[PDB]
Amino acid sequence: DPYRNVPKDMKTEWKWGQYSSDEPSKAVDGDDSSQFHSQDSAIDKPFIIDMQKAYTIEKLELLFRKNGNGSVKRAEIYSSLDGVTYEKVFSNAEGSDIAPWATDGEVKTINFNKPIKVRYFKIVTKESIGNFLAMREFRPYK
Ligand SMILES: [Ca+2]
Ligand SMILES: [Mg+2]
Repeated sequence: DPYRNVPKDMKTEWKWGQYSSDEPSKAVDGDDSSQFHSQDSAIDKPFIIDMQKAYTIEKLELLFRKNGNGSVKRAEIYSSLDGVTYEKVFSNAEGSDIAPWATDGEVKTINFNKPIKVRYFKIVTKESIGNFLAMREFRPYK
């Protein structure tokens, strides 16, 4: 299956509430239709995914809401082994050389130039429709 190398039983950490039933766990439930949707502005707030174990990750796929509140245009992504010290591994924030994402609901892929040993990912929304984060799926690949 195409997702054989996506870690199972990822856990999430979000401290600022959800909209309706769109809970943080729905960003990593393997269902492209279900989503996390923040209750309020997610700008500069960390959405953390704990893979439970360190893996050498080769790429990320992110899937956001299509054309509505929470569709992400720009974000920074950080990685950590210990959950304290994070290093930036991706940015399409203003000033970077990477274009903002279209709000088209299609998979956004980040292919790492070399695999990175990581346990935790932190996603920091920098620009999004309505300032929310609405993330249908986050998939790191071993
Ligand atoms: Ca989902
Ligand atoms: Mg690997």
